[PDB]
Amino acid sequence: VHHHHHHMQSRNNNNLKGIDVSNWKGNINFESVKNDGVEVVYIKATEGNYFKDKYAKQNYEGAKEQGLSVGFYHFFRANKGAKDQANFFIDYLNEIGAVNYDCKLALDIETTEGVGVRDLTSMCIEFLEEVKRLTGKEVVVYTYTSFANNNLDSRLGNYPVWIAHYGVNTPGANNIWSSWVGFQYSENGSVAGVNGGCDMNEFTEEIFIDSSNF
Ligand SMILES: CC(=O)N[C@@H]1[C@@H](O)[C@H](O)[C@@H](CO)O[C@@H]1O
Ligand SMILES: CC(=O)N[C@@H]1[C@@H](O)[C@H](O)[C@@H](CO)O[C@H]1O
Repeated sequence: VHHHHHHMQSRNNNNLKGIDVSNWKGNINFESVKNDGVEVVYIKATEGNYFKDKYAKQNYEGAKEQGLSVGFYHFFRANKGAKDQANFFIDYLNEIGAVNYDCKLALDIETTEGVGVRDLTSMCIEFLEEVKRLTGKEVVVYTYTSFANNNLDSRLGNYPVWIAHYGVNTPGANNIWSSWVGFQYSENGSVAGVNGGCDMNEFTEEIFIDSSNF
């Protein structure tokens, strides 16, 4: 409970250096990524209830063999069942044998698919809770400032956020969150081992999984 106005933290060199990738990046040299000082790598696993990212397994194994902390994210499509997507997401992680990820499972919500604020937010909650039920692990929500302020409601504030807001040292005013565990500050980074623009992030220690229901 707030007793005064809270605000998003600014970047800090002591936070975890991270990146996030998907099939869009193709083959990645994680030894190079590691040598660049990167500490965390989020990997796209699934999208909707039908798409599997072909590079999820090689990215997971490639990053882990270099000692990088890893997490997975799911690109949400609100026109598909929430629990259905949660199961599709986790089923794929098990299919590729990714059973030692270090970071919270991420819900990438950035499109409405025509769904209203209350309903879209409820779908997100159902997804998050189903993922928690299935894995016994914790979750995090990825979205961008304007989306949080106009397309979702405060109930999602009960979950930590990995917020996207490029070109700034501090994420903008947010009606749902006043603190972040993740901050995607650039989509054009030059990272060794990664071809083309790379998503750049800062993560706090709270991005790590540190509990289980089992
Ligand atoms: C967590 C993250 O940055 N996901 C991005 C998503 O925002 C973007 O829309 C998509 C297509 O460019 O690529 C990645 O999935
Ligand atoms: C490199 C690695 O193995 N990842 C660990 C992660 O599992 C753990 O949750 C975190 C706690 O601070 O420390 C990281 O180094």
